[PDB]
Amino acid sequence: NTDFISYVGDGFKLLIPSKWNPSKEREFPGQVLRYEDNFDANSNVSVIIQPTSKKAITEYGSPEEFLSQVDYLLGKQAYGGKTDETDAVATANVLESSTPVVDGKQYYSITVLTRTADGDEGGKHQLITATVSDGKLYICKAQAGDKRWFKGARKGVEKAAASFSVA
Repeated sequence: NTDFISYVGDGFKLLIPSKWNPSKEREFPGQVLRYEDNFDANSNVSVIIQPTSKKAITEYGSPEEFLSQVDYLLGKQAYGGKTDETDAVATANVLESSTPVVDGKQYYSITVLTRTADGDEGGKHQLITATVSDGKLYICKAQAGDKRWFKGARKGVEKAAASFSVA
């Protein structure tokens, strides 16, 4: 494919926008992959693998309950407490979620919009595909900031997360 490359990792595969390149940056425990846009590193895709005692992704609860448990993925947060400050995520809204079964395996698909507190109202769409297989939790997160999301990056970001498949 001209628009995407096929990436096969340790027990998973996905499509990645073909103009993106690998990054050594690792934000999350168990992160095994990062690819990003050369021009805007906020357009990126990450894969995380961790041990779990769960047998299926649905044992984490609903997609929102799952997100609650893995919201470290969204980055540092701010909770708007009483005051007398950083670029932390201040809002996080699930726009869409679903629980597709594909080739016999159950996935969660979650679309999250995050924004920082004040500042430039820098928003990100963070798209999560997650599943459990062979005693491990597999998470793929693709994202773009507002500037790229509305200037051509959307199709590729959505495809990256949607294409995530675990053997």
